[PDB]
This record gives sequence, structure tokens and C-alpha cells, in this order.
Amino acid sequence: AEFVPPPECPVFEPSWEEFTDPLSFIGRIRPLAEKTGICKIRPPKDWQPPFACEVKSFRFTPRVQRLNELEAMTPREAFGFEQAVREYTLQSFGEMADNFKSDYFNMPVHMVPTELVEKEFWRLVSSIEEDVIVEYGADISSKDFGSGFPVKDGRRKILPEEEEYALSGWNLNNMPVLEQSVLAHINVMKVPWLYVGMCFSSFCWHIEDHWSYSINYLHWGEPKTWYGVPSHAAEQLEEVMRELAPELFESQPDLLHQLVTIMNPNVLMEHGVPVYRTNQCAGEFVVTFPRAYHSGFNQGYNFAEAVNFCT
Ligand SMILES: CCN(CCN(C)C)C(=O)c1cnn(-c2cc(C(=O)O)ccn2)c1-c1ccc(OC)cc1
Ligand SMILES: [Mn+2]
Repeated sequence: AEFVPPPECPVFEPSWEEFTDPLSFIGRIRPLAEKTGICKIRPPKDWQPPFACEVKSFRFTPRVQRLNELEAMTPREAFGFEQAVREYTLQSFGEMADNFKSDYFNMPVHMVPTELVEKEFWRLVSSIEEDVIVEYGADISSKDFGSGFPVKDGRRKILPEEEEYALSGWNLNNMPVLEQSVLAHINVMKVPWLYVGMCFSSFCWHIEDHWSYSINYLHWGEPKTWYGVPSHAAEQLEEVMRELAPELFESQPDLLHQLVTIMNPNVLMEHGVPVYRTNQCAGEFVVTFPRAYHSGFNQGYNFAEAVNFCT
């Protein structure tokens, strides 16, 4: 039986008046969005930040992801030496990514329906006959090659028409990140992270450290498909995860288990866990709420930026 897409999470299209401050905006939509775990925010049509990373020198070593690593658990000869991590440029990764997807589906990359990639992704995760391997540029600090948003740190040129985006509250470098505590006063910081995706590259189910919010922006490229679970269902999801996990992993601390918590959304739904989905397209924000479990994968070559923030 083929994958059944979860219902769509809310999408908001604020006018310019409502698009003033992200914390005030998220506070207003919270009564609805906290009940779906994730939501999507489309900025006003005329809000188009330039892309401001150092593209000429952009280089990275993406992690290798084997889609069915879990279903193949329960030894193959020379396991552990399948594929080495190597260095790409932004350009050379994109050539590889588009070639992979167009080859895989036998059609131009921009013509593959989002629902077809979604169906194939979940089929491959559980398949013991097809061993698909992809790569994910997922460990890239904005401090390395700069943020995708313009930043007024004097390291890179900003045009007059771009200064607005350097100062915008929706620029992820201008989100509040400091958690309130007494230790924070007794002590004598965080920056955005970047994600360069290809078709089928993915993030497993997790919640943020300290149950933090996160905000996520897709700078350009093909969509990022998301699944989210409201915080009221967090303990339920955790129970399902431990019920259906391999016993070798069921007892592991959550912070380690989250490295390998791959689970088809339909399985959670059949166990009574509410799941919502969305395709985040270029120029759109996704916000995750405190203790909202989420997971997802990329439809093709794309570039995202994300940060944890505090309210
Ligand atoms: C689990 C918490 N965590 C550990 C932090 N510890 C080390 C301190 C994270 O790093 C983290 C937080 N969110 N998050 C994420 C990423 C995306 C995306 O890929 O678009 C979408 C939504 N969330 C990630 C992530 C990073 C890399 C990754 O590689 C495959 C997969 C997930
Ligand atoms: Mn996350």
C-alpha cells in the first residue's frame, strides 16, 4: 500500500501590517499553530531578500545518508566502508544533485511531482532490495561562509536596497536566542545553520534542545517536505517510538536515539499520533513550536537556513 499524505499544516499569509515582528506574529498565531506543531509563513510578495553567502569559496563535506540503514539492520561484508564523505562546491553539489534526481525519475527535475518524491522516499526507507544512498550538506555554520541573509558585520558588501533585509526581524540573524536563567546572570551566542539539500536527503524525528522553538527559511531551490506533531502528542509519539524501535536502540537516551529515529508518518498515524505535513517552497518560513516533534526530506537541490530562538 502506498504512502498516505498527512493533512496539511497551517499556512499564514500576513499582510504588511501583521508582518512587522516575528515574535509578535508567532504569539498571535500560536493558539492554532501550537495545535499542529509546525506552521508555514509566506512573507508578503515584495519581501525578497538577496542571497548573501560567499558563493565563490563555498565548499563543504556532506554527510552520506543510506536511506534503508535501519530496515537492513536485522552482517554485510566490509560494512562501514560503503561511501566516504568528500568535498563539494555549491556548484558541484548541485550538478550532482540534479543529475541524481533526473536520472532517478527519468524526467527533468522540475517536473517530478512533490507527491511522487514523497511516495518514493518512504518506499525506499523500508525497502530491503534497493539500497539508495544520498548526501546532505547539513553541518554548515553561518560563521563559515556567511549567512544567506545580508548581515551588517562589514565582512561583505550590502547594497542600499538590501539594507532593509539586513535589519529585518525576519532575518534569522536577528532572532533572539538567549534563554533566560539565573546561570545566565551568574556566568561571566548561537548563530544560524545552513542546509544544502538534494533529493531524498533527510532529517529524522526530533525535538529541539531545551524544547526550543526553531525558525527555518528556504533561500532557494526545490521544496523541503516537513512532518510535524503537536507538543500535546509528544509523549505519545515517544511511546510509539520505543514500542517499535529495535531493542538495541529502545533503551538509549533520547538525545542519542534521535540520531536514528526514522519512522514513516503513517505508522505514527495508525497509532493515534496526529501528524501534519507541508511543502516549504523557496522564500517560505517554517516555524516549529516547543516540544513539537518534526522530520522531513528535501525534494531536490536546495538551500535552507535555520536557528533556534527564545520567546
Ligand atoms: C536533533 C537536534 N540537533 C542536534 C544538535 N546537537 C548536536 C546539539 C540538530 O542538529 C537539528 C535541529 N534541528 N535540525 C533540523 C534540520 C532540518 C533540515 O535538515 O532542514 C530541519 C529541521 N530540523 C537538526 C538537524 C541537523 C542536521 C541533520 O543532519 C541530517 C538533521 C537534523
Ligand atoms: Mn529541528
